[PDB]
Amino acid sequence: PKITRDQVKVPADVLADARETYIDNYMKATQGTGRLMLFACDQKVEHLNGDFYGEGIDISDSDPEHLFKIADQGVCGVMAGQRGLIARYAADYPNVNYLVKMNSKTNLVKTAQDDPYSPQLHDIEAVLAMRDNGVNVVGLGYTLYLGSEYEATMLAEAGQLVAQAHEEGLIVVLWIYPRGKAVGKDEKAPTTIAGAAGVALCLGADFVKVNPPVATEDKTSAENLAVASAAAGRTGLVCAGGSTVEAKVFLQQLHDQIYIGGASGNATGRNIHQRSLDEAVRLTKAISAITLADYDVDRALAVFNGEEDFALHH
Amino acid sequence: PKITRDQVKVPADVLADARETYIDNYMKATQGTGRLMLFACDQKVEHLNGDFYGEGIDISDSDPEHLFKIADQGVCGVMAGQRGLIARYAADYPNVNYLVKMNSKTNLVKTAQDDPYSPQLHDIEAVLAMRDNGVNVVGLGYTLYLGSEYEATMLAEAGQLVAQAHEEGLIVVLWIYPRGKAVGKDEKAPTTIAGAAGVALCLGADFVKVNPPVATEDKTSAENLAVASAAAGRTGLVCAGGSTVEAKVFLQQLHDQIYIGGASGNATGRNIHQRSLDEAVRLTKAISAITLADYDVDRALAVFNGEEDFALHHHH
Amino acid sequence: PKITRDQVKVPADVLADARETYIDNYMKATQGTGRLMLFACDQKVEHLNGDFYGEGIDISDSDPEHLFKIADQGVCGVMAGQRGLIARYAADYPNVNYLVKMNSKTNLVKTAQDDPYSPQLHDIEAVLAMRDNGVNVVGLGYTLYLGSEYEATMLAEAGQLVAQAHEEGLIVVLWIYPRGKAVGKDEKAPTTIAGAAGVALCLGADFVKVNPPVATEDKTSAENLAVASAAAGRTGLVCAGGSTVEAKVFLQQLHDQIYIGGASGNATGRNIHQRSLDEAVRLTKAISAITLADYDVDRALAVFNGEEDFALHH
Amino acid sequence: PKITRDQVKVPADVLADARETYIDNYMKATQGTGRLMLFACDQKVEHLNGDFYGEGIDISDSDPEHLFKIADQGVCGVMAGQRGLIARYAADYPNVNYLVKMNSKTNLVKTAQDDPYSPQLHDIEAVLAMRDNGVNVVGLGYTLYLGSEYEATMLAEAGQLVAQAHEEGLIVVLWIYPRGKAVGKDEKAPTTIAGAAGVALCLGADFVKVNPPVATEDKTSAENLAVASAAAGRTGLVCAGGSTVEAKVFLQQLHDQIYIGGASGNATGRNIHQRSLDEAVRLTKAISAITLADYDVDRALAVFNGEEDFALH
Amino acid sequence: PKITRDQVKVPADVLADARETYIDNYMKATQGTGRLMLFACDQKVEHLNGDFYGEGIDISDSDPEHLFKIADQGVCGVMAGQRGLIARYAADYPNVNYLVKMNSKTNLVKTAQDDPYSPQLHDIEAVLAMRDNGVNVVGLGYTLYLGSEYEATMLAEAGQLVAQAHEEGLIVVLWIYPRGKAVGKDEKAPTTIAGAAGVALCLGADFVKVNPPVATEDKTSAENLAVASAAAGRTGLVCAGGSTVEAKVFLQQLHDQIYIGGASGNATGRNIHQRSLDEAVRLTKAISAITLADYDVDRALAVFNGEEDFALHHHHHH
Repeated sequence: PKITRDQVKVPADVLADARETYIDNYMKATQGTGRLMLFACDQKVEHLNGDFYGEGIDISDSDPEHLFKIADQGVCGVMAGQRGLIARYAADYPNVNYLVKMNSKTNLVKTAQDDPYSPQLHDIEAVLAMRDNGVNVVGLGYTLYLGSEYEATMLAEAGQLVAQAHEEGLIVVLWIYPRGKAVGKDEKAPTTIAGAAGVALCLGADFVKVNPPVATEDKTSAENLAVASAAAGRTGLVCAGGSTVEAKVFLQQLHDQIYIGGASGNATGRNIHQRSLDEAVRLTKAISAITLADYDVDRALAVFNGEEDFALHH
Repeated sequence: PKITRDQVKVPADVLADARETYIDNYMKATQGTGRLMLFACDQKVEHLNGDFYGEGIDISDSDPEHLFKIADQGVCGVMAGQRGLIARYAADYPNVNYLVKMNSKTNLVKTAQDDPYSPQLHDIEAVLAMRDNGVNVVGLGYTLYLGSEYEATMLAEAGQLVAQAHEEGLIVVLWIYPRGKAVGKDEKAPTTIAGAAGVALCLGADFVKVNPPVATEDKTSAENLAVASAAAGRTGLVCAGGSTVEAKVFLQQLHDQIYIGGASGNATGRNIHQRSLDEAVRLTKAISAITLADYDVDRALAVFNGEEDFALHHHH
Repeated sequence: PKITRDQVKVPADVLADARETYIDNYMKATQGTGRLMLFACDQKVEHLNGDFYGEGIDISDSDPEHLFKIADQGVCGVMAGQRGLIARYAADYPNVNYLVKMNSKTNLVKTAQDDPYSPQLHDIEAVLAMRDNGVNVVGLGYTLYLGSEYEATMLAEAGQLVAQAHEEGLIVVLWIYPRGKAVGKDEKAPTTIAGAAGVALCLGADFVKVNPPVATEDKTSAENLAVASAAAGRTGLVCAGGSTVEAKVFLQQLHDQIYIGGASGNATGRNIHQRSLDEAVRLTKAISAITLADYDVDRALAVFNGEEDFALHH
Repeated sequence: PKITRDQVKVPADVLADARETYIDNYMKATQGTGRLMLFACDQKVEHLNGDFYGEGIDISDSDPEHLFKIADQGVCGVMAGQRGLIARYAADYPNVNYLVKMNSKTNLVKTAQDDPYSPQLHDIEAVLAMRDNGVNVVGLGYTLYLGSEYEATMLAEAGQLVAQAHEEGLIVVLWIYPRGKAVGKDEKAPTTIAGAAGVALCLGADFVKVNPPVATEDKTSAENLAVASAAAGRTGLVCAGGSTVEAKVFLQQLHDQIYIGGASGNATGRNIHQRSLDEAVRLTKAISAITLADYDVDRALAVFNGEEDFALH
Repeated sequence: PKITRDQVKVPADVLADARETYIDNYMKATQGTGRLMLFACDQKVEHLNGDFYGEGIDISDSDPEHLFKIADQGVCGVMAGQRGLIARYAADYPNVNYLVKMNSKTNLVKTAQDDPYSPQLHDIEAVLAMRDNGVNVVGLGYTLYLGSEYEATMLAEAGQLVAQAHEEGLIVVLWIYPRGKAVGKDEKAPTTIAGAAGVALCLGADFVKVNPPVATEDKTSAENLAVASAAAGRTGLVCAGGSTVEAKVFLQQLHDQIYIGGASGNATGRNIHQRSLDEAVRLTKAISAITLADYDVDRALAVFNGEEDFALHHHHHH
């Protein structure tokens, strides 16, 4: 798609003096399309070194600079990573739209031992200082585990964060993953994903990242996602394709999520960075072709296979 | 009914420089009647998507803009919702009296697993900033689960919030639902509802939203509510009708709660928004007809059934 | 008794520019006698509606304004109530000495389920703003459950509160009720009450409200209380008479607590407010007669029965 | 012993503008000797009324004013008490060096029920305001229960407290009593006491109060204490003689703690205050004679019996 | 090795007006080499008096001034210790690069009883005040136990600390020891060590201190460490040699860790301070010779044995 500055709907918690900044950031993050292509680079904490070294993982992924190379050479809307990770590389990679992921936890403590809690790692002022030091921070990210016994803590953190972010004209993406004792088998039930989507709207987020819901007898995964996209209202819903599948199967999933599921984009992590730099760059281009330029699966697969190139300036 | 500005009892925690604002907000919230018709739109967190999509729920309710269309085209005192929900739509719906619901939780953790706790989602300054950016925020809302093992945290948050709200001349509605291990079967006992109403006054609330108490051998639900309205003193008690009954039964409950139970208004949520826009608008008009304009049940039912229209009698 | 401004002992934590305000408030609270007659109106939270409606309770008590009428038309030293309760009526009842009860809890969670904790409901600044809006706030109240597993939270709240109160020249009354798993059986042992009294001094309170200790083989309740009054040193101890006894027994209990037990006054709640307005007013006059003006039990009983009037000026 | 202002080692967290104040306070607290005689008056919270009324306790101890009379009439380095207790009496007892005990707990919850936690009762600003109102506050006290499940909370409180106190040129004494599930039988083991003393230094304390360690087969209590005094480095270690025992045995214990155990003084509570005023005052004089003036046990006992007097001049 | 000021990569969270200070501190800490020789003196809290008195520990280690004498007479990059410890001695030992260890806990509560938590002991402002009072504070240290049930608290303290330190131009060393019920036997698995190293980067640390990983069928300890050094990216990884091996084996471990494992330095505590002053000083010199001056194991061992002296080659960092 394509949008103008005037088409950006500025929420009422973005103050008058931050209005233009917010529009700048929304236009950057969505690359002037209204759609969010998110490259997720926050998994060094979440899964430790699991997604970065081992069987089936390209050796270049063992070096963190790999992520910044992909973001710089590939086509993405935003690169989402922890403040410190961005801090150590952004000087050499200034032409990326950075989304600072505000909280993180490891996966060492499993749900069965204790419900998940992912704490805000630092205040917003630390991000603002970095922005004021030349870093192109366009927004913030935060994860909520609804149904966790620690839900309250994350709700309180997330709610305050969205307010402060919009005060500064930063966009906000919430990862909402209902997880815990209470949730169990219902983790990817259609109602759970839809619930998650509605909560992000109520908190004031610009975008919400959810798991794709399971297919039911009644509906496909994408068809169930439509309910969640509706529930999120003026908050854009972004989803994920399976990390395990073929490149064409993956691109088909993303296409369905947008055109049948009503998603406003996607969030892709290990599926990109576990590949060699060349193949990873080609994948981001194929993903962005669907997400930002309305390419059908066939033409996107051509981009991935290197038969065609893709650039935003056309 | 009708009240004038001079009939508004300004409590002593509304400071001199916030007095006129408080009166403005009290008049707006009650539509110049002293009665509170509250349209509850906070349940997207509370019950996730359960109240907004599924069997018996109109397809229009799956879009959250439905709620703002109802508040704007219907007749309500206030629309109560989370800060973020209001933020995303308020610019396109400016002519609504907003009550910002300060806390929320999901219903995923049941009481049997752990006692309930609903945390304040952000500071009051976030709401004030939104107000100063042109949003018609008239007051704040907050839920307390008395008898929860987490009661103390909610008492501390609510107490401070009432003081800060009145400092700014905003009205405060407290939802008080005693819930927990300790409460159980006594959730809707007359003594419990009365206890809840009394606590809200001590915290300094302008209004308290409680469950209707169960009927006993000696007294009806509405008759038992009278004890709670009394306990609340100068804090107005608002109640709710059954979400499950027929429209006439619902409107009778509301009438009885006011005229027998001594309620100063009502809070209605899913009973409104689960209906199509037209029928939802008609229901807000029927409710407001009773609450704001003293309509008989019969005449209110005619508004619900579309036989008569309803608009506000006086504007201030 | 009778005291002058010069006889008021100003503690060292009352700052220089707050000295006169502290003296004003001490003279008001003690009605120029040094003795504290406290009318407790904080039980709408503590016991919910149990103390205000039901059998043996006058129908007028179901309306909260009843409490303010009693305080206005009766004779009291201070009326103790929550900030919010006071806020709703004080404009219509300005000529009362208000003591703002800073913390409260309900009685729904029993000790056997979990140890008690009563949280500070707001900051002191909220009380100060109400004072500066013309409410005659002479002091603050706070409850500590010593021996509770939540003891530490209340000790930290109380200690800070006393310091800030005296900084502003407000008086402080601490309710100290040892309660919890650890206490149980010993709630009203002489040593428990004496311990409670001593702690209030160490926190720096002007007055401490305790339960009366049980009688022992060796000593009467009042005799056991003498040990607690001694332990409290320059902090005045106040106590309560039995809730369910005859008015003459009750007044004899208060007299004993003062003259045998060394109490500096009393705190009475439901015994007063559960009565009809006229009888409630007479009881406050009878209590104040003993506490403030040194009446014997007979003459005070005569005041209760309406054979004699009582007022402070004369 | 005797020290001059120049001999006071000012730690580097005492800021330039607080330097002279710190020296003033160190000289006051140690009475110009470098040794700390601490009179402990904080037990009204710690053990409720148990140390102040009952069998074997003099009747005068039931009135809290007893504590201040002793502090003023006897000879002490500092009087350690809660802020509130000091607030109610200090106006009538201005010539005492006050140490404000910043945290307290009661003894109602035993270790077996739950591990101990003693919370900071108020901010430091509260003490500073009292100081600026003319109260002679020379420093602060704080208790840590290492090995408690609540250890972390007390470490965070104590660490910040030391920094702020030195910023204001106040001295800091830390009570360190390892206590909890994890400690149990090891409460007064030589390694435990030495561990405690080392932690105080790491937090930046000027002095540390510990229990004396038990005797072992190889070493006496006092001999075991030397290890702790060494571990404490430039933090002075103060100890305690056996609670309300014989005056001679008590003074002999304190003497051994200093000259064999390497202690920099003592912290005494109920052994002093549970006595009648006169005898309490004489005991403070006897304790001070050993701690401040290097008296042997025999001459300190003479002071206790009133056969000799003892003063700072 | 040797680096110049221009070769120091200044992260983007070090603000414009803190940049020169940050470089000053990075140059001081690494002695102008880019390598970190860290002398750890924080174990008086961590292990109580266990590392400082007892069998096989020199009697001089029972006096804490021992640590400052070693730091002053030996050759070290930074001396890491608690704020209080540093405060009591720093005036008499001004010519040391101090790293203030921000958190500490005792070892009294074992994992089996409760997962570990080491709390921040005071605010950063306390350290800043000391720096402005003349103490040569070059950086801060903090320990995180990943996989502990208290992981969240430490993540939050550490993240905020890194941001604040860099705002002030201070370097940051994170000790990251995954520890807890959830970790157990996996404490020193190669993947665990690599995970820990990667987290330190994400928080924004300048250096990360980890345990050496165990050897596996496939790889030696040092070969396994290479994966962790890679995961840490632009955060320098520092490791440790065994405390109970012979001096030669110890110095060989450190050498392997650098040249095979990709370490940017080392952290050594009790192996130094449990020795007599003279021997301790000689060991720091041996370690620093490998770490800062690229010595072979054999020539470093000669320094340890007192056959040769060792001093720094370059002092362009004043």
